[PDB]
Amino acid sequence: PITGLVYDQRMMLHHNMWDSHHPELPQRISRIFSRHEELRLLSRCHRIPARLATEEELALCHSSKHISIIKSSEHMKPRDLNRLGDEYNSIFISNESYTCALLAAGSCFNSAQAILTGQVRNAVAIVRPPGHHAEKDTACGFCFFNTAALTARYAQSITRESLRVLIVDWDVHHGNGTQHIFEEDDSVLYISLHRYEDGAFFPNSEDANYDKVGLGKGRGYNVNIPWNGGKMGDPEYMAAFHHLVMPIAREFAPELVLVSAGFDAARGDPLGGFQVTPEGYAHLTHQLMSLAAGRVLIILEGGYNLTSISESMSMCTSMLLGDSPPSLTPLKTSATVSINNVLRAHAPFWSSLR
Ligand SMILES: CN1CCc2c(c3ccccc3n2Cc2ccc(C(=O)NO)cc2)C1
Ligand SMILES: [K+]
Ligand SMILES: [K+]
Ligand SMILES: [K+]
Ligand code: NA
Ligand SMILES: [Zn+2]
Repeated sequence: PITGLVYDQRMMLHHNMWDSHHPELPQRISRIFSRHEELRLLSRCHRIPARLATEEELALCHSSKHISIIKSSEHMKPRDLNRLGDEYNSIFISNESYTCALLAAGSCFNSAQAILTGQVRNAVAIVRPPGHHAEKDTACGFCFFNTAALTARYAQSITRESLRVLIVDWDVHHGNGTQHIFEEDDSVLYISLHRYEDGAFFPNSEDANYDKVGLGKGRGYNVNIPWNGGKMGDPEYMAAFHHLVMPIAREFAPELVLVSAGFDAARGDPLGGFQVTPEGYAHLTHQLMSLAAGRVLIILEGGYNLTSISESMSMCTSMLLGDSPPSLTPLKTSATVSINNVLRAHAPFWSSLR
Protein backbone atom coordinates (compact mmCIF):
# COMPACT_ATOMS: atom_id res chain seq x y z
CA PRO A 1 0.00 0.00 0.00
CA ILE A 2 2.89 2.32 -0.88
CA THR A 3 3.40 4.71 -3.86
CA GLY A 4 6.88 5.14 -5.31
CA LEU A 5 8.20 8.38 -6.77
CA VAL A 6 11.31 8.91 -8.89
CA TYR A 7 12.79 12.36 -9.67
CA ASP A 8 16.39 13.41 -10.26
CA GLN A 9 17.39 17.00 -10.91
CA ARG A 10 20.17 15.76 -13.27
CA MET A 11 17.46 15.31 -15.91
CA MET A 12 17.24 19.12 -16.04
CA LEU A 13 20.64 19.25 -17.76
CA HIS A 14 19.29 18.43 -21.25
CA HIS A 15 18.62 21.83 -22.80
CA ASN A 16 18.23 23.79 -26.01
CA MET A 17 21.32 25.97 -26.39
CA TRP A 18 19.86 27.93 -29.34
CA ASP A 19 16.39 28.67 -27.94
CA SER A 20 16.24 28.78 -24.13
CA HIS A 21 12.46 29.31 -24.36
CA HIS A 22 11.81 26.07 -26.30
CA PRO A 23 8.77 24.51 -24.55
CA GLU A 24 10.48 21.20 -23.58
CA LEU A 25 12.06 23.04 -20.63
CA PRO A 26 14.32 21.76 -17.85
CA GLN A 27 11.82 23.39 -15.45
CA ARG A 28 9.03 21.02 -16.49
CA ILE A 29 10.28 18.39 -14.06
CA SER A 30 11.40 20.72 -11.26
CA ARG A 31 8.02 22.50 -11.31
CA ILE A 32 6.15 19.18 -11.08
CA PHE A 33 8.44 18.01 -8.25
CA SER A 34 7.99 21.31 -6.37
CA ARG A 35 4.20 21.06 -6.64
CA HIS A 36 4.35 17.54 -5.13
CA GLU A 37 6.27 19.06 -2.18
CA GLU A 38 3.85 21.98 -1.80
CA LEU A 39 0.86 19.62 -1.76
CA ARG A 40 2.62 17.38 0.80
CA LEU A 41 2.51 14.40 -1.56
CA LEU A 42 6.25 13.89 -1.73
CA SER A 43 6.58 12.98 1.97
CA ARG A 44 3.84 10.35 1.48
CA CYS A 45 5.75 8.50 -1.26
CA HIS A 46 8.65 6.04 -1.12
CA ARG A 47 11.53 7.66 -3.03
CA ILE A 48 12.96 5.38 -5.72
CA PRO A 49 16.45 6.33 -6.98
CA ALA A 50 17.18 7.18 -10.59
CA ARG A 51 19.83 5.19 -12.42
CA LEU A 52 21.26 5.05 -15.90
CA ALA A 53 19.77 2.57 -18.34
CA THR A 54 22.51 0.33 -19.72
CA GLU A 55 23.15 0.11 -23.45
CA GLU A 56 22.03 -3.54 -23.32
CA GLU A 57 18.72 -2.35 -21.83
CA LEU A 58 18.37 0.26 -24.61
CA ALA A 59 18.86 -2.58 -27.11
CA LEU A 60 15.58 -4.11 -25.89
CA CYS A 61 13.86 -1.68 -28.27
CA HIS A 62 16.56 0.27 -30.17
CA SER A 63 19.18 -0.53 -32.83
CA SER A 64 22.86 -0.44 -31.99
CA LYS A 65 23.35 2.24 -34.65
CA HIS A 66 20.74 4.53 -33.08
CA ILE A 67 22.13 4.07 -29.56
CA SER A 68 25.69 4.79 -30.72
CA ILE A 69 24.69 7.89 -32.76
CA ILE A 70 22.93 9.44 -29.77
CA LYS A 71 25.83 8.47 -27.50
CA SER A 72 28.25 10.20 -29.95
CA SER A 73 26.58 13.56 -29.13
CA GLU A 74 28.13 13.64 -25.62
CA HIS A 75 31.35 15.29 -26.85
CA MET A 76 30.06 17.26 -29.87
CA LYS A 77 30.60 20.95 -30.45
CA PRO A 78 27.51 23.13 -30.96
CA ARG A 79 27.63 23.05 -34.76
CA ASP A 80 27.69 19.26 -34.74
CA LEU A 81 24.87 19.01 -32.18
CA ASN A 82 22.78 21.24 -34.44
CA ARG A 83 23.53 19.14 -37.51
CA LEU A 84 22.75 15.87 -35.70
CA GLY A 85 19.50 17.17 -34.17
CA ASP A 86 18.41 18.41 -37.60
CA GLU A 87 18.63 14.84 -38.99
CA TYR A 88 15.45 14.13 -37.02
CA ASN A 89 11.92 15.50 -36.89
CA SER A 90 11.79 18.01 -33.99
CA ILE A 91 14.88 17.21 -31.91
CA PHE A 92 17.38 19.43 -30.08
CA ILE A 93 20.52 17.98 -28.50
CA SER A 94 23.03 19.14 -25.88
CA ASN A 95 26.08 17.30 -24.50
CA GLU A 96 23.89 16.20 -21.53
CA SER A 97 21.02 14.77 -23.62
CA TYR A 98 22.22 11.19 -23.81
CA THR A 99 22.76 10.97 -20.00
CA CYS A 100 19.37 12.50 -19.33
CA ALA A 101 17.63 10.03 -21.69
CA LEU A 102 19.45 7.18 -19.91
CA LEU A 103 18.33 8.50 -16.52
CA ALA A 104 14.70 8.81 -17.66
CA ALA A 105 14.70 5.16 -18.80
CA GLY A 106 16.62 3.74 -15.81
CA SER A 107 14.33 5.63 -13.38
CA CYS A 108 11.38 3.87 -14.97
CA PHE A 109 13.10 0.47 -14.84
CA ASN A 110 13.74 0.95 -11.12
CA SER A 111 10.10 1.93 -10.66
CA ALA A 112 8.81 -1.11 -12.58
CA GLN A 113 11.16 -3.30 -10.56
CA ALA A 114 9.86 -1.79 -7.30
CA ILE A 115 6.29 -2.61 -8.35
CA LEU A 116 7.02 -6.13 -9.60
CA THR A 117 9.07 -7.09 -6.53
CA GLY A 118 6.25 -5.83 -4.24
CA GLN A 119 8.18 -2.93 -2.70
CA VAL A 120 5.51 -0.48 -3.84
CA ARG A 121 2.01 -0.94 -5.27
CA ASN A 122 2.23 1.86 -7.85
CA ALA A 123 4.60 4.67 -8.81
CA VAL A 124 5.14 7.96 -10.59
CA ALA A 125 8.19 8.93 -12.65
CA ILE A 126 8.89 12.65 -13.12
CA VAL A 127 11.32 12.30 -16.02
CA ARG A 128 12.55 14.06 -19.18
CA PRO A 129 13.31 13.97 -22.08
CA PRO A 130 10.11 12.14 -23.13
CA GLY A 131 9.97 8.80 -24.96
CA HIS A 132 6.89 7.89 -26.96
CA HIS A 133 7.86 9.32 -30.36
CA ALA A 134 11.22 7.49 -30.38
CA GLU A 135 11.40 4.63 -32.85
CA LYS A 136 13.69 1.55 -32.94
CA ASP A 137 16.10 3.23 -35.34
CA THR A 138 15.46 7.14 -34.82
CA ALA A 139 14.79 9.97 -32.43
CA CYS A 140 11.71 12.15 -32.95
CA GLY A 141 9.57 14.79 -31.31
CA PHE A 142 11.77 15.57 -28.28
CA CYS A 143 12.30 11.84 -27.64
CA PHE A 144 15.58 9.87 -27.92
CA PHE A 145 14.73 6.46 -26.51
CA ASN A 146 11.27 5.06 -25.93
CA THR A 147 11.15 5.01 -22.14
CA ALA A 148 7.67 3.43 -21.83
CA ALA A 149 8.35 0.76 -24.49
CA LEU A 150 11.70 -0.05 -22.87
CA THR A 151 10.03 -0.30 -19.47
CA ALA A 152 7.53 -2.85 -20.83
CA ARG A 153 10.41 -4.93 -22.24
CA TYR A 154 12.43 -4.52 -19.04
CA ALA A 155 9.42 -5.78 -17.04
CA GLN A 156 9.15 -8.81 -19.35
CA SER A 157 12.92 -9.42 -18.90
CA ILE A 158 12.53 -9.91 -15.11
CA THR A 159 9.28 -11.93 -15.25
CA ARG A 160 8.41 -13.60 -18.57
CA GLU A 161 8.37 -12.70 -22.23
CA SER A 162 4.55 -12.93 -22.32
CA LEU A 163 3.88 -10.69 -19.28
CA ARG A 164 0.75 -8.71 -20.22
CA VAL A 165 1.58 -5.01 -20.19
CA LEU A 166 -1.01 -2.33 -20.97
CA ILE A 167 0.38 1.02 -22.14
CA VAL A 168 -2.24 3.80 -21.98
CA ASP A 169 -0.91 6.89 -23.75
CA TRP A 170 -2.93 10.00 -22.89
CA ASP A 171 -0.39 12.52 -24.20
CA VAL A 172 -2.24 14.65 -26.80
CA HIS A 173 0.08 13.26 -29.54
CA HIS A 174 0.10 9.76 -30.99
CA GLY A 175 2.97 7.62 -29.61
CA ASN A 176 4.08 6.54 -33.05
CA GLY A 177 7.25 4.90 -31.66
CA THR A 178 5.34 2.85 -29.08
CA GLN A 179 2.78 1.70 -31.66
CA HIS A 180 5.53 0.58 -34.06
CA ILE A 181 7.62 -1.18 -31.44
CA PHE A 182 4.62 -3.31 -30.35
CA GLU A 183 2.67 -3.53 -33.61
CA GLU A 184 3.05 -7.32 -33.95
CA ASP A 185 2.93 -8.03 -30.24
CA ASP A 186 -0.07 -9.46 -28.32
CA SER A 187 1.81 -9.20 -24.97
CA VAL A 188 1.72 -5.39 -25.00
CA LEU A 189 -1.65 -3.72 -25.55
CA TYR A 190 -1.12 -0.11 -26.73
CA ILE A 191 -4.06 2.27 -26.30
CA SER A 192 -3.52 5.88 -27.41
CA LEU A 193 -5.91 8.82 -27.28
CA HIS A 194 -4.63 11.68 -29.43
CA ARG A 195 -5.50 14.68 -31.48
CA TYR A 196 -5.40 13.64 -35.14
CA GLU A 197 -7.30 16.15 -37.35
CA ASP A 198 -7.19 13.77 -40.34
CA GLY A 199 -3.35 13.91 -40.27
CA ALA A 200 -2.96 17.67 -39.75
CA PHE A 201 -1.77 17.25 -36.14
CA PHE A 202 1.82 16.19 -35.24
CA PRO A 203 3.26 13.65 -36.00
CA ASN A 204 1.17 13.97 -39.22
CA SER A 205 0.81 10.28 -40.12
CA GLU A 206 -2.18 8.09 -40.96
CA ASP A 207 -0.51 5.50 -38.67
CA ALA A 208 -2.49 7.25 -35.88
CA ASN A 209 -5.93 6.50 -37.35
CA TYR A 210 -8.49 4.16 -35.78
CA ASP A 211 -8.13 1.51 -38.46
CA LYS A 212 -4.55 0.68 -37.36
CA VAL A 213 -5.52 -2.20 -35.08
CA GLY A 214 -2.24 -4.17 -35.01
CA LEU A 215 -0.56 -6.68 -37.28
CA GLY A 216 -0.16 -10.45 -37.34
CA LYS A 217 -0.31 -11.94 -33.84
CA GLY A 218 -0.72 -8.35 -32.60
CA ARG A 219 -3.95 -7.82 -34.49
CA GLY A 220 -6.43 -6.24 -32.01
CA TYR A 221 -3.65 -5.13 -29.65
CA ASN A 222 -3.24 -1.57 -30.95
CA VAL A 223 -6.11 0.84 -30.15
CA ASN A 224 -5.96 4.35 -31.59
CA ILE A 225 -8.61 6.83 -30.45
CA PRO A 226 -8.13 9.81 -32.82
CA TRP A 227 -9.80 13.16 -32.21
CA ASN A 228 -10.91 15.43 -35.03
CA GLY A 229 -12.69 18.77 -35.04
CA GLY A 230 -10.92 20.94 -32.46
CA LYS A 231 -10.97 21.28 -28.62
CA MET A 232 -11.80 18.15 -26.54
CA GLY A 233 -11.93 17.93 -22.75
CA ASP A 234 -13.06 15.92 -19.76
CA PRO A 235 -16.41 14.77 -21.25
CA GLU A 236 -14.74 13.22 -24.31
CA TYR A 237 -11.89 11.61 -22.33
CA MET A 238 -14.31 10.17 -19.75
CA ALA A 239 -16.49 8.78 -22.57
CA ALA A 240 -13.48 7.22 -24.33
CA PHE A 241 -12.46 5.56 -21.05
CA HIS A 242 -16.02 4.37 -20.36
CA HIS A 243 -16.70 2.93 -23.84
CA LEU A 244 -13.23 1.86 -25.02
CA VAL A 245 -10.22 2.01 -22.71
CA MET A 246 -11.66 0.32 -19.62
CA PRO A 247 -13.69 -2.45 -21.30
CA ILE A 248 -10.76 -3.44 -23.51
CA ALA A 249 -8.27 -3.20 -20.65
CA ARG A 250 -10.39 -5.41 -18.36
CA GLU A 251 -10.70 -8.01 -21.11
CA PHE A 252 -6.93 -7.94 -21.71
CA ALA A 253 -6.32 -8.40 -17.95
CA PRO A 254 -2.93 -6.66 -17.76
CA GLU A 255 -0.34 -7.67 -15.20
CA LEU A 256 1.25 -4.18 -15.30
CA VAL A 257 -0.10 -0.81 -16.49
CA LEU A 258 2.22 1.86 -17.82
CA VAL A 259 0.81 5.31 -18.47
CA SER A 260 2.54 7.43 -21.13
CA ALA A 261 1.29 10.43 -19.18
CA GLY A 262 1.80 13.53 -21.23
CA PHE A 263 -0.10 16.52 -19.92
CA ASP A 264 -0.31 18.38 -23.22
CA ALA A 265 -4.06 17.64 -23.52
CA ALA A 266 -4.43 19.86 -20.43
CA ARG A 267 -6.34 23.10 -20.21
CA GLY A 268 -3.77 25.83 -20.82
CA ASP A 269 -1.35 23.86 -23.03
CA PRO A 270 -0.18 26.01 -25.95
CA LEU A 271 0.47 23.05 -28.26
CA GLY A 272 -2.38 20.67 -27.51
CA GLY A 273 -5.38 23.00 -27.72
CA PHE A 274 -7.46 20.74 -25.41
CA GLN A 275 -9.18 21.30 -22.07
CA VAL A 276 -8.60 18.22 -19.86
CA THR A 277 -8.65 19.41 -16.24
CA PRO A 278 -6.55 18.24 -13.28
CA GLU A 279 -9.70 16.60 -11.89
CA GLY A 280 -10.16 14.86 -15.26
CA TYR A 281 -6.65 13.36 -15.06
CA ALA A 282 -7.39 12.26 -11.47
CA HIS A 283 -10.46 10.35 -12.68
CA LEU A 284 -8.53 8.70 -15.50
CA THR A 285 -5.84 7.60 -13.02
CA HIS A 286 -8.40 6.31 -10.55
CA GLN A 287 -10.00 4.17 -13.27
CA LEU A 288 -6.66 2.66 -14.30
CA MET A 289 -5.95 1.77 -10.64
CA SER A 290 -8.74 -0.83 -10.90
CA LEU A 291 -6.52 -2.86 -13.29
CA ALA A 292 -3.56 -5.18 -12.70
CA ALA A 293 -4.23 -5.34 -8.91
CA GLY A 294 -3.30 -1.65 -8.83
CA ARG A 295 0.14 -2.10 -10.49
CA VAL A 296 0.32 1.26 -12.31
CA LEU A 297 3.42 3.28 -13.26
CA ILE A 298 2.74 6.86 -14.46
CA ILE A 299 5.55 8.11 -16.73
CA LEU A 300 5.78 11.79 -17.74
CA GLU A 301 5.72 12.38 -21.55
CA GLY A 302 4.84 15.85 -22.93
CA GLY A 303 2.98 18.80 -21.47
CA TYR A 304 4.17 22.37 -21.75
CA ASN A 305 2.13 24.68 -19.50
CA LEU A 306 4.19 24.53 -16.30
CA THR A 307 1.27 25.27 -14.00
CA SER A 308 -1.06 22.84 -15.83
CA ILE A 309 1.35 19.92 -15.82
CA SER A 310 2.31 20.47 -12.18
CA GLU A 311 -1.31 20.46 -10.99
CA SER A 312 -2.32 17.60 -13.29
CA MET A 313 0.49 15.15 -12.53
CA SER A 314 0.18 15.94 -8.79
CA MET A 315 -3.54 15.01 -8.91
CA CYS A 316 -2.54 11.70 -10.47
CA THR A 317 -0.09 11.01 -7.62
CA SER A 318 -2.80 11.92 -5.08
CA MET A 319 -4.98 9.23 -6.69
CA LEU A 320 -2.18 6.66 -6.57
CA LEU A 321 -1.80 7.42 -2.84
CA GLY A 322 -5.47 6.47 -2.33
CA ASP A 323 -7.06 9.93 -1.98
CA SER A 324 -10.72 10.20 -2.91
CA PRO A 325 -11.37 11.41 -6.49
CA PRO A 326 -12.35 15.10 -6.78
CA SER A 327 -15.77 16.19 -7.99
CA LEU A 328 -16.06 16.31 -11.77
CA THR A 329 -21.46 17.99 -20.85
CA PRO A 330 -22.79 16.08 -23.95
CA LEU A 331 -19.91 15.20 -26.27
CA LYS A 332 -18.88 17.05 -29.32
CA THR A 333 -20.39 15.37 -32.38
CA SER A 334 -17.02 14.56 -33.87
CA ALA A 335 -15.99 12.84 -30.58
CA THR A 336 -19.03 10.56 -30.78
CA VAL A 337 -18.02 9.78 -34.39
CA SER A 338 -14.44 8.97 -33.30
CA ILE A 339 -15.54 6.69 -30.47
CA ASN A 340 -17.97 4.85 -32.76
CA ASN A 341 -15.27 4.38 -35.40
CA VAL A 342 -12.98 2.79 -32.82
CA LEU A 343 -15.81 0.60 -31.49
CA ARG A 344 -16.49 -0.70 -34.97
CA ALA A 345 -12.76 -1.29 -35.63
CA HIS A 346 -12.25 -3.24 -32.41
CA ALA A 347 -15.49 -5.18 -31.91
CA PRO A 348 -14.08 -8.10 -33.99
CA PHE A 349 -11.32 -8.51 -31.36
CA TRP A 350 -12.90 -7.55 -28.02
CA SER A 351 -16.16 -9.13 -26.89
CA SER A 352 -16.66 -6.35 -24.34
CA LEU A 353 -17.39 -3.96 -27.23
CA ARG A 354 -20.25 -5.99 -28.67
C1 LIG B 1 4.31 22.50 -35.92
N1 LIG B 1 3.53 22.35 -34.72
C2 LIG B 1 3.50 20.93 -34.35
C3 LIG B 1 4.91 20.40 -34.07
C4 LIG B 1 5.63 21.41 -33.25
C5 LIG B 1 5.26 22.70 -33.08
C6 LIG B 1 6.18 23.31 -32.19
C7 LIG B 1 6.32 24.59 -31.64
C8 LIG B 1 7.38 24.81 -30.79
C9 LIG B 1 8.31 23.82 -30.51
C10 LIG B 1 8.19 22.56 -31.03
C11 LIG B 1 7.11 22.32 -31.86
N2 LIG B 1 6.75 21.17 -32.53
C12 LIG B 1 7.37 19.85 -32.43
C13 LIG B 1 6.81 19.04 -31.28
C14 LIG B 1 7.26 17.74 -31.16
C15 LIG B 1 6.83 16.95 -30.12
C16 LIG B 1 5.92 17.43 -29.20
C17 LIG B 1 5.63 16.51 -28.06
O1 LIG B 1 6.43 15.62 -27.71
N3 LIG B 1 4.57 16.85 -27.34
O2 LIG B 1 4.27 16.15 -26.19
C18 LIG B 1 5.45 18.73 -29.32
C19 LIG B 1 5.89 19.52 -30.36
C20 LIG B 1 4.03 23.27 -33.69
K1 LIG C 1 -1.46 9.63 -26.98
K1 LIG D 1 0.48 -4.20 -29.58
K1 LIG E 1 -10.81 -2.21 -39.25
NA1 NA F 1 18.83 -2.62 -10.85
ZN1 LIG G 1 2.81 15.28 -26.73
